[PDB]
Amino acid sequence: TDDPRLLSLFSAQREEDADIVIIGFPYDEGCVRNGGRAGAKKGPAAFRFFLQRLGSVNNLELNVDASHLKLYDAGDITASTLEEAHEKLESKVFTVLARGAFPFVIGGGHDQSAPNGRAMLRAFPGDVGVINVDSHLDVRPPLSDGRVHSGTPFRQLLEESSFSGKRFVEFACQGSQCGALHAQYVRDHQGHLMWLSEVRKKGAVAALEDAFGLTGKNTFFSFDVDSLKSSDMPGVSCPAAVGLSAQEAFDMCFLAGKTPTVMMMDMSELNPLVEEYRSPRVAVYMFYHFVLGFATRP
Amino acid sequence: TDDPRLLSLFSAQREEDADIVIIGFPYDEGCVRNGGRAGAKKGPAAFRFFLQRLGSVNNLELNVDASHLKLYDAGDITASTLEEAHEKLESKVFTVLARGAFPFVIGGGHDQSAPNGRAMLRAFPGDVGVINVDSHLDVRPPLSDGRVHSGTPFRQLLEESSFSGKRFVEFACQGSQCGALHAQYVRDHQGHLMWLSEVRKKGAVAALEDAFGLTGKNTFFSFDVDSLKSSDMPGVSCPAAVGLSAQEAFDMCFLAGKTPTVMMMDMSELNPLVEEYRSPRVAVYMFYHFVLGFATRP
Amino acid sequence: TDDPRLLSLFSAQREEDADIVIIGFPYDEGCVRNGGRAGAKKGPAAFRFFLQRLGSVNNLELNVDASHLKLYDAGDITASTLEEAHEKLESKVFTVLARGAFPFVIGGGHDQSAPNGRAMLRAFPGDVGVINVDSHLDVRPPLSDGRVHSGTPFRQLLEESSFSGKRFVEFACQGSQCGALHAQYVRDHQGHLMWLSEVRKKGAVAALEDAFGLTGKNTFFSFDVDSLKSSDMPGVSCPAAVGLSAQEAFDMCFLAGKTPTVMMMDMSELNPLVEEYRSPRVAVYMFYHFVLGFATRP
Ligand SMILES: [Mn+2]
Ligand SMILES: [Mn+2]
Ligand SMILES: [Mn+2]
Ligand SMILES: [Mn+2]
Ligand SMILES: [Mn+2]
Ligand SMILES: [Mn+2]
Repeated sequence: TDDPRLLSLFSAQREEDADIVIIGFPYDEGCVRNGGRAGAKKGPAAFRFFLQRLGSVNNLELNVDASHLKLYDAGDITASTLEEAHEKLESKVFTVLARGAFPFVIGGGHDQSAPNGRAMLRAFPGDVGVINVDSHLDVRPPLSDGRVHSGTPFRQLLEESSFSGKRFVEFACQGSQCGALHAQYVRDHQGHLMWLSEVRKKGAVAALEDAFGLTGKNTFFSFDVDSLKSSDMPGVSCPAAVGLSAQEAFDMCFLAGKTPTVMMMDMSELNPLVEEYRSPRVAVYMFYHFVLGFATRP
Repeated sequence: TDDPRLLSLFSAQREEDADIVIIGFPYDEGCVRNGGRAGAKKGPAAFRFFLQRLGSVNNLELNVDASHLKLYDAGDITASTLEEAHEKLESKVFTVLARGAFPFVIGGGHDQSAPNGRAMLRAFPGDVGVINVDSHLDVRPPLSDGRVHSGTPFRQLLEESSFSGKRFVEFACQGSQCGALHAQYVRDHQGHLMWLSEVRKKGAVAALEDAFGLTGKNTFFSFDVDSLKSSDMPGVSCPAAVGLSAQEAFDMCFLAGKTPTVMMMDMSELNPLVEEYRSPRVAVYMFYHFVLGFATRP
Repeated sequence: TDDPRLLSLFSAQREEDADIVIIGFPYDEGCVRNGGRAGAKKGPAAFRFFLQRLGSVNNLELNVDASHLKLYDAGDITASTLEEAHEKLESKVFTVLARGAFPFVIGGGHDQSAPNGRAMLRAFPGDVGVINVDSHLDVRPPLSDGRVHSGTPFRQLLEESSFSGKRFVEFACQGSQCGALHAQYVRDHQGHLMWLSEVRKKGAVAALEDAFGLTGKNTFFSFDVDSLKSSDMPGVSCPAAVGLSAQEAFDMCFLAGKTPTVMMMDMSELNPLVEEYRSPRVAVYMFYHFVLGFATRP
């Protein structure tokens, strides 16, 4: 009515006409394999519910009007197996990238970041950066019989010959939850560990600016919502005791939105089975702040 | 026993003998009409439950003894319809005001602020100020067939010929939740928008002091508890992702209590159906801090 | 596997070989007597569940490796009555103390602090300090017929002829929840009240350093988890509206761990019946930070 919100930006009767394309990845098998609580497969549905409801397109507090932006919802990736789902996701994200549009993928388990990253490495050969905003490092080895999971995505991206580890940042990781062997693996690959305490000392936005300085061009902004403290964000498989505040997350997403080198974003681990109302709202508000930032891109 | 609390201040065998009169407004129809989650009609009952239990009358941390104050509970406004409830509420609040006592009204939906404001405009003709502490602006148009709701109260107060909009402050409003047309309406009426980010930058108490400077004499302190972050205050119809902390709310209520130009207060949107224990406790602690501040008035 | 955590430190096939001994006190009768919500008797079980799961032994964010430490779980104190449970607890804690090891007692209600303190007063005659980290003072009188409870433990320790009250600190107590008569009793005994607002002004670690300066040698670090804000720590009998953050608690426990004069610790009021997942995790992370600090002791 007299209060236009995100829903209103879905004007693009055709996908190729949209600045931003939302893709859903409703799988949590990766999570279960990594010993996590099931439920993240309901993330895309919960995200969509509040997507229809939240976020003033013209925000007079930040003074950003996102009216001119065109969003499109490409629906969910559908497949018979997780492994087939990954392939279709990678293929889909690539095509959006290839024609210069911005894919935003709502999961679902963090395993989605492997295919998403692969789509990046193909769209921008030898020139990709990646930041993982996560309380965890997610460079865990695969299952004994080779199966991937919510904890392996950045092991398989660091194993990519075309990817420079100097351009990988683990952001807001927590020492109480990250093993020395996994930190060692990241650092040995020249990756950067920006611990939660360091982010908090610098300020989250300032720290993220530093991170983006390291990631450089063609950055994949990968956000695991279990990097947020569970007081603000309880609805995840691995709820954090300490972590980023909702405001820090909003501010970070806004920065990512305005940063022209950020070429795609995913958001993983939203788990409506754990908490179904407050948390999906935070997730949608995070995307909302990204949208506002993106609205300021030249 | 050896630990006197708020309950003990209810010594006034007669209402006219009390410094502060609590009035309950157990209605949430306004909320439902504004598309909100039902439940706020249980606010007064939940507030009363903890009112019997909380708040040391002599607080050695703040060094304020509220022993001398007399409180009285006038019970709930009872009526057959919301619209009749409003009239009785306005009439009741006026009489408390007219004899120089302080009415505190616990709701219930924020629609109560319309009658409460009217009672103010009558008690202090042409000389009223009003602050709305709210994540939302609440200047929404009425329903298509004229019905009021939890989102219209300040549209109907700004429409009052005796009220100066230069003396209206929307405090801790959130740009992600406030439409440009509603901000426009407030500003066009010379009202003041103090966004959450501005309150946080200044500090909540300092910002509230600034607000009171603008509201001036005969201020109505209207508090929508959905201005608090839902980590602290989950039990409301529209839970906030970001917002005021419990401590900021306590500090603000204490300031309002000590500020002699603050002539009445209401508290709206408490919803025990959403969360029944933590949230009513916060509401009672907010009133408690107001009481302590009031105890320091000359 | 390739990620060793607290569980791995339980190598000591014999108790006397451990640096730190965990003792469980699964009783909440003290709580119920003090008018509290039952459930804290499940604390030790919930604490143990996450003890098996959390806390990287080598923490690269703090740069502390706790690999060298040996922990042992002595199980629960078992008895037919609360009063017999207290005696066995005191006896057990004393023996651990007497041979120079560190007892950590997970409750259970805060009444455990009476026997724990007595074990201290015996192990270090006339030379004990005590800090109570608690939103409440816990110097309440016994029941009319003499029965103790979760609110009396520090009344019975201040009544100890061998204990100097100048070396007792009530840390992070809240004026809204502490009666003037109880504050009076503490101060009259030369005890120190460090209100939450003062702790927050100074910073929690700095304030705790000050407290330890007052407690001196042979300090008993007694932590009531209801000193934490219920946004972070909801699973307690008396949830706090405001209070210490999880991070402040972690930081405080780390300091206690590294402070050589801290000779034992207890943790009380964890109530899985109120909230069963987030809160026990916080409790285990608190112990985890203590362990890390202890790992740095000369
Ligand atoms: Mn994670
Ligand atoms: Mn992850
Ligand atoms: Mn509101
Ligand atoms: Mn409102
Ligand atoms: Mn306590
Ligand atoms: Mn206690």
